[PDB]
Amino acid sequence: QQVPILEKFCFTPHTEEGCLSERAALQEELQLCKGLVQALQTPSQQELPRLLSAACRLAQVLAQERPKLPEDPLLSGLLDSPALKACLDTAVENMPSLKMKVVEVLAGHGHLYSRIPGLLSPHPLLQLSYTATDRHPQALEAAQAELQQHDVAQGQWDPADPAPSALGSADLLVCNCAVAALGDPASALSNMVAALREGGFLLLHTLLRGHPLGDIVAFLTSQGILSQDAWESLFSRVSLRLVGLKKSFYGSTLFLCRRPTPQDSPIFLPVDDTSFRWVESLKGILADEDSARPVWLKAINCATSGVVGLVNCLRREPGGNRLRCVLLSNLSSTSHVPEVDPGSAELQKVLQGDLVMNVYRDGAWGAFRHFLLEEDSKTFCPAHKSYIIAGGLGGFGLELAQWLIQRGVQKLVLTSRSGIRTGYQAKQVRRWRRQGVQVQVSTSNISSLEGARGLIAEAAQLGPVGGVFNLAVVLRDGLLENQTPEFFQDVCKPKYSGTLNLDRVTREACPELDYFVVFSSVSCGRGNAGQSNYGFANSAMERICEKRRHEGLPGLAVQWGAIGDVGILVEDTIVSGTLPQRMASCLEVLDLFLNQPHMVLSSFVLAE
Ligand SMILES: NC(=O)C1=CN([C@@H]2O[C@H](COP(=O)(O)OP(=O)(O)OC[C@H]3O[C@@H](n4cnc5c(N)ncnc54)[C@H](OP(=O)(O)O)[C@@H]3O)[C@@H](O)[C@H]2O)C=CC1
Ligand SMILES: O=C(c1ccc(-c2nc3ccccc3o2)cc1)N1CCN(C(=O)C2(O)CC2)CC1
Repeated sequence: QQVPILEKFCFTPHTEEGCLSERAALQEELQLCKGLVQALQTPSQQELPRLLSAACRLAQVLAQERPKLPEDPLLSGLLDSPALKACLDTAVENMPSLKMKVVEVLAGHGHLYSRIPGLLSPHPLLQLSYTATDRHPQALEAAQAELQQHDVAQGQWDPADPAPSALGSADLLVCNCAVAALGDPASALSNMVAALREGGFLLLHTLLRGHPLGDIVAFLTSQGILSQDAWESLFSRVSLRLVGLKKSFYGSTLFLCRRPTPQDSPIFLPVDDTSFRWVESLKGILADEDSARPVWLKAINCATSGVVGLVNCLRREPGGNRLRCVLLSNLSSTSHVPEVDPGSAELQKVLQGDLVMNVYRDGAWGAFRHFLLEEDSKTFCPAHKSYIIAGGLGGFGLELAQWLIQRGVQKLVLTSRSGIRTGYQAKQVRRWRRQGVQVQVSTSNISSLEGARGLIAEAAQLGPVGGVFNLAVVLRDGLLENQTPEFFQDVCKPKYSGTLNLDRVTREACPELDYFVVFSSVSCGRGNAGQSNYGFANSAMERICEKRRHEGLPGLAVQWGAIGDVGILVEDTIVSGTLPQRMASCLEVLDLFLNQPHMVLSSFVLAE
């Protein structure tokens, strides 16, 4: 009995402020801590309140309680929040392989070993080597159980010194210096940079002077607590580029920085051409194995480009290391579209960061990130409305049909270019009809506007159209070297065209539509070698659903991992470290997912 990992997939600005606003417990604790300091000058059992309360009666006291202080909910707020995961997933996404070597500085008071390995462990392919270091062996003695549980190696490193050889060519260095003292920050950071490979990341958690929490801790302990400007000056000083910034409402901060790489001349390739002629171009560019020139796919003219899913798949193929993209994707027609031509300022910023994923949406640069879903109550359907499944005679289609009938659907149109071709398809339609369900098998093809209009018309004869579900798929798997514009056309027709055509027809003629649902893939969400065209097609549908939801229309894309029992995959097999999700699991997840306000959801099952 298997437990899927359920996530939302959300546009995430590189820069976020006001983080942890909604968290009333931190809002309350801060107000209390502000009073207790206001009292010294003139959540209450938590460490920083308890320490401030002990200071009101009266150096010795805090020295005892310093090892307990990092786990104060304000001090640890950003760490136990989606901001940490966003920063980590950004590093992983920018690795040349699925091996990340991580080194924690001053782990003793840092405690990032108790979060980072666990945040990354649910990833099926990622090979993590995490080393918790500190200046004294005594520093990490209390945590020895947690280090073993999380498979964390141990090291001795005072960041005042050069790093031990062992810890060199690190991919990511992490340091929670909320409580731990770097000493001379410029020296510390300088040594931390040298320990990184070129293009390696630094993730620093700290408190900002000029913000309530830093000023409170600053006042209490009287090098130390720096302003944002000082930190950002220090990053430039040691030649780091700030590529991500997460600020809590009380001035706790995650800085995501990157050591620059000597950049060869970039190749720009527009991937907006609806004929996919750019496929042949890209093939010739990546065919040159000699070339280490980075390849920048530009989607600037089409908000529904699937470039992101494309990139995820091509990064898994030979020469994939080289690939980056720019996507302009405003949900609002009122939003400014920035100029990103070679000379421009907006592009130079993107190039300096050199991130794989550069998505511009309604004023901010960011990327789509995955976040653990919250809830993890059975749905029911209006019995008078018609329900359309494109690809309805498929593996997942026949199960989705049954599942809709169990929830009160009496009016189904199942679309298929070739109609009933198996005895199972024949048996199921015949049984449902016997059961008094109106089941139309239609060859009307959503790939064209005509077919889509025909299909809605057919549905509308049964009852007003309540739901459309795009489960249509054509596969043309192969590495890019064996792809053609025609193969891309074939894979995109049922999904991109199909979803565009349904979008437009349901807008024009389905005012009673409750459900617009497309079945995307982990192949798009995470990437799969040999499926770049499928990556793109699924990614486009997701961009359509986001747009629809922004205008208040129904829109949900579901990124399924492998499906068991029925479907393409089936026609016990661990797949890229995942189990095919059993159909009973898929269907109870879909109940959860259908009554959810998020635009793109993900479900996959991890192999143990
Ligand atoms: N199975 C899996 O492991 C996974 C599936 N998914 C997604 O889930 C969905 C269901 O896949 P699954 O049931 O496995 O696949 P199947 O191949 O079993 O069924 C898909 C059906 O789509 C039909 N189809 C293709 N193009 C069109 C079109 N233009 N109009 C109407 N019908 C069309 C095909 O029939 P015909 O040839 O007669 O047109 C086929 O029967 C797909 O969107 C897929 O991408 C995602 C992740 C994993
Ligand atoms: O080979 C995989 C595969 C690839 C990668 C992963 C995976 N990578 C991850 C990274 C991080 C987190 C979770 C992750 O999961 C899981 C499975 N398939 C089969 C095909 N497939 C399809 O859709 C079809 O082509 C049949 C239609 C999708 C699944």
